[PDB]
This record gives sequence, C-alpha cells and structure tokens, in this order.
Amino acid sequence: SGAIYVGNYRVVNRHLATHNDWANLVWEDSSRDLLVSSTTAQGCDTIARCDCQTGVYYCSSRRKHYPVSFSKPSLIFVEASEYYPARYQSHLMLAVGHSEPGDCGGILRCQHGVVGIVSTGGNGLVGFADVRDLLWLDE
Ligand SMILES: Cn1ncc2c(NC(=O)N3CCC[C@H](C(N)=O)C3)cccc21
Ligand SMILES: [Zn+2]
Repeated sequence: SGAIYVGNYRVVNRHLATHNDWANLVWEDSSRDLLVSSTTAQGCDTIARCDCQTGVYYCSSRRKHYPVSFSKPSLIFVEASEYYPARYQSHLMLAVGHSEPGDCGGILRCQHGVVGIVSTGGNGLVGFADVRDLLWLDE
C-alpha cells in the first residue's frame, strides 16, 4: 500500500484505489496501473522533473529503503493477475530489488523528488510506475 500526496491530488495504484478514490476521480489509466483522485487537504510531496535512473525506494515487506538503478519508462509485458488480464503496461521502469505484491504503492525518490510508485515485481525484480511526465500534478 501507499500513495503520493501532491497539491490537491492523491496518486495511487489503480488496482488498490478505494471507493472514495473512484468517487473523487481526476484521471485513471489501466495501461499504467495509475489513478489520481482529488483531496481537500494540501499534500506533503514534490514530484521530480528529471531523467534520473538511480534512486531509493521504500520496501514495506522489509521495512527498509533500498538504492536502485532502474530502466527508462517503457512498455513492458506483465503477466495476468487477479486485477488485470495479460497485457503491456506502459511508463514502467524495472530494477533489481526485492518486492512482494503488498509492496505496491511504495515511493521511489531521487534527489529531485518523487519519481514513481511500486507497481510490479518478480524474482529479484521490482517495477515502478513513473509519474514524472504528469506535469499537471504541480498545478
Ligand atoms: C513478486 N510479485 N509478484 C507480483 C508482484 C507485484 N504486482 C502484483 O501483485 N500485481 C497484481 C496487481 C497488478 C500489478 C500490475 N501492475 O499489473 C501486478 C508487485 C510487487 C511484487 C510482485
Ligand atoms: Zn531526479
């Protein structure tokens, strides 16, 4: 679990969005596993606007932060789960690191701010949904 709180927006994994997120929907994209909802309170986070390929993410299944090198946002095949059919997930960045399904929502940050959230993982892999291209989150 986890979310990004920026301005009057809450960014979460689309597959983990609540009834309240859907009732206050701003934007969602199944191909990216992202959903953004509106909030009444001002958010605590800053979004990175950069091309960093290293950073640190929070891994809830270890209660620890890990440094990672990750690939640029791209279209990557993701196997079928309970939440989605087998498909290509866009704007996804992969890195070698520990992840379990419940780690989704953990933030990946670089020196400039929030880069994205955990969305996929495998045998020693962790995948992050990028948010750096969503310029409207800052206005
Ligand atoms: C080891 N392992 N295995 C699945 C998984 C995971 N993702 C999942 O459980 N997924 C289910 C929810 C939708 C996700 C998607 N973006 O399509 C995939 C996150 C982190 C480590 C993971
Ligand atoms: Zn950066």
